[PDB]
Amino acid sequence: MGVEDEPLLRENPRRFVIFPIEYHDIWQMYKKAEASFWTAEQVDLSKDIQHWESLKPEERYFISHVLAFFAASDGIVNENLVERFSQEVQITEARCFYGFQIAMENIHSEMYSLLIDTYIKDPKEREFLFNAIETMPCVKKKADWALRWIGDKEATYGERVVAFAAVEGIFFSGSFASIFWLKKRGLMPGLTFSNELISRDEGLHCDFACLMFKHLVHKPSEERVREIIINAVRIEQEFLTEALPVKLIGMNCTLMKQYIEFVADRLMLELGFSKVFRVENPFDFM
Amino acid sequence: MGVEDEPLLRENPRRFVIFPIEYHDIWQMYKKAEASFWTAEQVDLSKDIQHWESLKPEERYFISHVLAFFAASDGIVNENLVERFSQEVQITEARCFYGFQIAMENIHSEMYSLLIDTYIKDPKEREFLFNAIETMPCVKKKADWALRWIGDKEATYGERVVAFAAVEGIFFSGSFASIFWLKKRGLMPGLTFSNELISRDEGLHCDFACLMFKHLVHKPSEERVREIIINAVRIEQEFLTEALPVKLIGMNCTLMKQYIEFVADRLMLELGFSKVFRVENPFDFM
Ligand SMILES: [Fe+3]
Ligand SMILES: [Fe+3]
Ligand SMILES: [Mg+2]
Ligand SMILES: [Mg+2]
Repeated sequence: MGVEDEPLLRENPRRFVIFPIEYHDIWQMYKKAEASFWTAEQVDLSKDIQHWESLKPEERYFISHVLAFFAASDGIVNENLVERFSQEVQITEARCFYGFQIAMENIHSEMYSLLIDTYIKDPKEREFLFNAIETMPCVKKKADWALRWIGDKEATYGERVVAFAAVEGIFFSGSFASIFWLKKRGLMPGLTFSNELISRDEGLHCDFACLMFKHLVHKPSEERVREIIINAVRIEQEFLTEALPVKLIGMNCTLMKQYIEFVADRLMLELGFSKVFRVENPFDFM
Repeated sequence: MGVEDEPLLRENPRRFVIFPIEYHDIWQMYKKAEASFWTAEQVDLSKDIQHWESLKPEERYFISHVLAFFAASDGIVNENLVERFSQEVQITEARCFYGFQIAMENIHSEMYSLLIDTYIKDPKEREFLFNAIETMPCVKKKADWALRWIGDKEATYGERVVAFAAVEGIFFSGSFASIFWLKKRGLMPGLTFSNELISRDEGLHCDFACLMFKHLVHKPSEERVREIIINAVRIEQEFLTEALPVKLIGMNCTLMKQYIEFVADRLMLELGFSKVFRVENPFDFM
């Protein structure tokens, strides 16, 4: 207590023995992840350049910045997995999932950097984008938020898994929606296809967070989860309307705000709680 | 002094930023690991049972004990990567390699456990084999040796990388050769095919170890490495001639002893050192 009372977190002397499977729900999530393995090299980028050059300058600006934000945020997610989640969780089934998630984050990061390298030849612009955590004010709020949760020496796994579900599910939702908006406009097949793989993968990662949360005996209160989630929505809404505005690609900022709230509601429910915002999904393409 | 002198181990604020790649040799090994991804589901075991039943009882004893040894050892390798190597190495390229190695070790353990479950239906025998670390004296020597290197608070990364190259390269070499002997004999295509995949991967994991060792500034002495490698050799030789004799599957115990020495020599050369034993490879099928 609290930890020796937690089956996910307590001493498992069989942690590195794989069989037999005890947690079938957790294990099938791992098999799902494993069965959808893909590499950056599988994405065909050979038709993207022509589409990229035809875009308006501010569209290229928005897209390059979303790419830089994704590439940077993956490393933070990865950091948390490597230093915290994969270490503290003791059941084999989740250890397998988290090990495969780490591998997939590296692939996601590579994919985003390949996209950057393909669209942007200027080495100074590349470096600017690769070092977005330092060079880009817009990503700072999100990046710092996620990083606080890694160094938080007091917050429970229950709270931290919620926080990273908000990272992978809320902090990414506006940017995913943006790339899907571009698909509606028939632009950049490489970008839009890779976007389908990564958002699927990220959805699975949030699904897994909720599954872990469910197996906790001592969950944080609804009030506590509410304040993490709302806080995250606010940061995301600001990111998308002020810091890096979605009108740069022709999107309605007001509907985007509503969508972030739809997303957070779906996550709240998946976590076994009640909706916070009670709004519908404005986007038919999501 | 002590470690801010080591490019592989010193502070890297770009640790979780993927691009640009700067250690191209290290990165190419990761791309090689990634390109050879496979899963247990790809290996067809349906044509092995008839061969399995045709064997002498001491052959089934041998194989199931080899399988149990491999499953147990994988989790120790895995533990080391999760708790030590993937944490302490700071270059992005190696962290990507090690992260992918962890995922592959989990696929290795699953493969071995699936082989056990497929060949052995008796629930009590399965549990005896899965708990090989506690239940099987033949594996104790190897398990404790490897485990000591994880617990060793004072040995350098340079020593430990060698120690785990000995684990994946020497402790596994006799068993891999055993399965290749079964291939020569035309027995159990599922086992022998999975064995091709896994020994290849383990070979790569050893190559990677030598690559990291090479990139160290403060290497251990040739004398000190000889000591680790010679020790590993004798443990493996005892394993295969006394604890679980390869005679049980028709192999010559003296030629096997020689094979281990040849493997160790190859590793010593790969580490930038001199041969120790100067013996030829007795096995034409290796
Ligand atoms: Fe993710
Ligand atoms: Fe290995
Ligand atoms: Mg277990
Ligand atoms: Mg880096």
